[PDB]
Amino acid sequence: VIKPDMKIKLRMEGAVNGHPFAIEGVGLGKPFEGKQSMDLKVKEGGPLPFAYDILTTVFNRVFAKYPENIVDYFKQSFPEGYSWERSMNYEDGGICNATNDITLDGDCYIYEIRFDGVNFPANGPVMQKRTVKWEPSTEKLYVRDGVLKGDVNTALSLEGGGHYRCDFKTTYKAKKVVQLPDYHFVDHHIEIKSHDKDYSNVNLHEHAEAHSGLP
Amino acid sequence: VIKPDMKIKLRMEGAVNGHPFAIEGVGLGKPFEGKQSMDLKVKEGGPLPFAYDILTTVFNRVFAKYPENIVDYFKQSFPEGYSWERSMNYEDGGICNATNDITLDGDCYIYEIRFDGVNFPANGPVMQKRTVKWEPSTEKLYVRDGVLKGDVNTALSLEGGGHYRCDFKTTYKAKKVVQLPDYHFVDHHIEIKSHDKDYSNVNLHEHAEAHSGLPR
Amino acid sequence: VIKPDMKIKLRMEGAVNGHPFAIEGVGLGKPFEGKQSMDLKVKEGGPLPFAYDILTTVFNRVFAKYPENIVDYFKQSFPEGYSWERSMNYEDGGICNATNDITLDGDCYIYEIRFDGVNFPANGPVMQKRTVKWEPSTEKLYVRDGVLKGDVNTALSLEGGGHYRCDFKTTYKAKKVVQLPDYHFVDHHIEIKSHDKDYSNVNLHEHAEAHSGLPR
Amino acid sequence: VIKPDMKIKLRMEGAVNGHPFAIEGVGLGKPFEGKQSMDLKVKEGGPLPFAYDILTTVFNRVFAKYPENIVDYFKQSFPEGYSWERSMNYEDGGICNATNDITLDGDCYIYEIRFDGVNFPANGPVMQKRTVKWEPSTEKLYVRDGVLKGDVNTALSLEGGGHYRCDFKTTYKAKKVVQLPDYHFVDHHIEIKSHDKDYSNVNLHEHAEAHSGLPR
Repeated sequence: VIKPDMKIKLRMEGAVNGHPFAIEGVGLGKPFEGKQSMDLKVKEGGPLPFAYDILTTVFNRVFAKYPENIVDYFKQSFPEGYSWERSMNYEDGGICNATNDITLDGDCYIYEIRFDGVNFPANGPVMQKRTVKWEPSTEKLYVRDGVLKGDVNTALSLEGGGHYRCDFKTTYKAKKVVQLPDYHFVDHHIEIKSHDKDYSNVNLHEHAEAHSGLP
Repeated sequence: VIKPDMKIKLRMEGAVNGHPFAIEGVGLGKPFEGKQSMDLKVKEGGPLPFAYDILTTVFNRVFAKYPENIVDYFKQSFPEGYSWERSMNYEDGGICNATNDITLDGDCYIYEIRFDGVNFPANGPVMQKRTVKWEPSTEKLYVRDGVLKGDVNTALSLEGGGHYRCDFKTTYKAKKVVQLPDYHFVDHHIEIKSHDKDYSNVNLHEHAEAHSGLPR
Repeated sequence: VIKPDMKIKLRMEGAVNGHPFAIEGVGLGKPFEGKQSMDLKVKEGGPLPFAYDILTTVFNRVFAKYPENIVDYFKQSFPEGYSWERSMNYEDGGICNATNDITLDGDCYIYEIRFDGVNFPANGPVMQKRTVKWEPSTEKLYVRDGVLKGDVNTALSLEGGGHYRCDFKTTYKAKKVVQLPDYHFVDHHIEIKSHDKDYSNVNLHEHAEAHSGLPR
Repeated sequence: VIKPDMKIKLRMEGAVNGHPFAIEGVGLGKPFEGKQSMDLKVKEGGPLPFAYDILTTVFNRVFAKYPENIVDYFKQSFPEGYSWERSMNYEDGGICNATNDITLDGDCYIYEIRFDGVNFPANGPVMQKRTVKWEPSTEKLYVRDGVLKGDVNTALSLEGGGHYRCDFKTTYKAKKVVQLPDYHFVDHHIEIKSHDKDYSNVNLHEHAEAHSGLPR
C-alpha cells in the first residue's frame, strides 16, 4: 500500500489577515527515505502579500524515515489515511490554524488543506516578507487521548539575521485505529529550492527522519 | 450614517477540527445603547458537533455605548466600515481564528465572517458540548501600529460548575483613517436567549458599554 | 477582625535577572473603601536597575470594596489570613513569579513577599526604565479546586507612547475554610504618587472595587 | 581552562508555592564528552512536598559535547564563567523561574542557584508527585541581542502514562565577550539514577550533545 515512490496532489484554500487565496501543488517523494518535493502554484489571491514561508510546513509525516524500533503511526494509517490539525503561534502574536485531510488514491496522496492566519502586524517580518527560511527542527511526538500529538518550537531566520520564533501544536488523527507509538522525535529540514519573483511558482523540498533522542 | 436603530445581516463560513459549516443571521440593534440581538440559522454542516458558544462572540463593537469622553473608533469608521481579526486561545489548547469584514448598506450592517478552530480535544467541553454560557467580561482596548487592539481573558461556565478560560486577541482595522482612542475598556455580556435542541436556530443578544475604569 | 482603618507592614526579598534586592514598606488603608497607600524603601540592591512598576502590584485584595451580594473571600480569611501566588507574563518574555504570605497582628497586616523575574531583555522597557504607570485594570476572579483564582490581562504605558502588555495569573489561598464566591470582577487602579530619583523611596496607592459586570 | 575531568559544587535556594527549601550538591563530569553526575542533598524544607523532577534541569551547558564546527559559547566563557536565567512554563499553569551564576574555582564549577515555582495545582502531577522522568530533549539555541537563547518544549512522563509538557525559555549570559554561534541544537538526556524515599539524597546524571540538525 505505501510505495518506495509515491506522488502528491494538493489544494490549499485559505486566508491571511482576512485576505483569501488558493494554491495547488503536485509532487513526489520517497516515504521510506523521508524525502519529498513538490511544485506549488498560486491559483487565486496572487500575488501573495505575505511571506510564503508561513505556508510551507502546511504543504505529511508519512514522508519521514522511521527506524524499525519506532512505531510508525502515519504509514500504518493508510490506505484509509489520516488527518491533522495545527496551530502555529508566532512570537509577535500572528497565529495560523491549518488542517490537512490526507487520502490515498493509487500511488498518489491527495491533500485537502485549509489555512487561516490572523493578527500578523503590518510591519512584521511576515507581511513585509523579510523571512529567509525555516531552520531545521526537531519535533516531539507523543500520544494523548488515543491520538498522536506533535510539538515543536522552531524559528524562521530573517533577512538582517536573527530569528522569528513559532510554536507548533499539531494533532494527528488516523482514520482507523492503529498502533500508537511511544514518545519520539522527528527531525525536519524544509527548503524552498526555487521560486519565481512573486512566489507564484515554488519548488518545495522536505527531508525528515524519526529517532528516539540520546540514549 | 449611524442611526439609532440599525439592522444586521451576516454569513459565517468556517470549520472546527477540519469539519466545515456555514451559518447565516439576521438581527437588529441600537448602537448608542450598546444592545443588539439576532436570529442565527445553521445552513451547512448541521447539526453542529461542537459547543455553539465558541461562535457567539464572532457573531461588532459599533454596538457599544461609548461615552463622549472616550473616542469611538467604531462609529467613526462608517460609512466605509472596518474589519477585525481575532484569535481565541482556550486553556486546553483549542484555538479559534476568526475574521469579520463589516460594511454598511443603507441601515443594515453586513458581516462576512470566517471561523476556523483546531485542536479541540474530543474529551473537552467544546466537543462534548458541556458549556453553559460566557461570563460577562471586560475587554481592554489600546492603540498599536495605527490600529486598535482588544485583549480580554474571559471564561465559559461549564455544566458541572467551574470555568473554561479563553484569551481573546483582537485587531480592529478601520477601512479609512479615523481618530485613535486612548486606553479604555469595554464591558461585555453576551447571552443565547433561546435555541432549538441542536442549535439550528439561536437567538443571541449582547450588551456592551465602554468606560475608562476606576474612578467610577 | 478587620477594622475600618488598618495598617500595613511588609518585606519583599527578591531578584530580577539574577540581581538580588530587598524592599521594606509601611502603610495604611481602608478595607471597606478599597483604598490603601504605603511608603516603600529599598534596603538592598539599590539603586534598582529595573523599572519599579513591575513590583508595584506585588506590594492584598482585602483592600477591595465588595458589594453586599458578592462573597468576600479575603475579609473572611482573617484573623488567620491567606497567601497568594502570581505569575506575571510580559509580552516580550520577561516573567515575574511572586508570593505573598499575609498575616494579621492586631490592626496591622504583615506581608512576607518573594519576587523573582527572569529573561527581561537588556533593551526592553523594564531594564531601560521606560515604563510610565500601570493602566487601570479589571481582574476576573473565579473558583478552581476549592481556592480563588484571579486572571487579568493588563498593560503598562510606555514613555514614548504605546503599551507594554502583561498577563497576570494569581492563586489566592485562605488558610481556613471560608465561603467561596461566584465568578466576579475587581476593578483596580494602582499609582505611584511620589518617588525620589532612583526610587529608593516610593509612595504607592491603590484603589479597588469588586463588581459583577454589566449591568452597572 | 577546561580540563577533561572537572568537579561541580552547588547550592540551590528556592521556593515552590511559597514554601522555601534548600539543596546542596557535589558532582563531576567530562565537559568534552557532554556527561556529568552529582549527588544532591536536601538541607532545608525537607521532605520536599513537590515532584523533585521540576528541579533537575536546573541542577550547565558547558557539559555538552560540541563538534568542532559549532562555536562553543559556554566553554569560551571561562575562567570568568557565565550566568543563565530560565522560565519553565508547564501546561497546567505551574511556572518555575530559575537562575544560575556559574563561577570557576580551580577545576570546580560553582553554582549559585535560585528557584521559584508558583501556581502548581494541588491535584496536579507536581504537587502529587506523579512524575517519572524527563524525556530526552532537543533544545534550540540562537543569538538574540548579543546573548545566547535556548528554547525547548519537552515533557515529563507520568506514573499513569501520558506526558506533562513544559516550555523552557533560557537566556545564557557570558561574563565576557566570546564568539557567538549560529542557530543550533543540543540533545539532552537527564536521569535520576538513584534516590532515597523522600528524595533527601538524589544521584542525578545528564548527557548532552550539540549538533546542527539534519542531515546526520
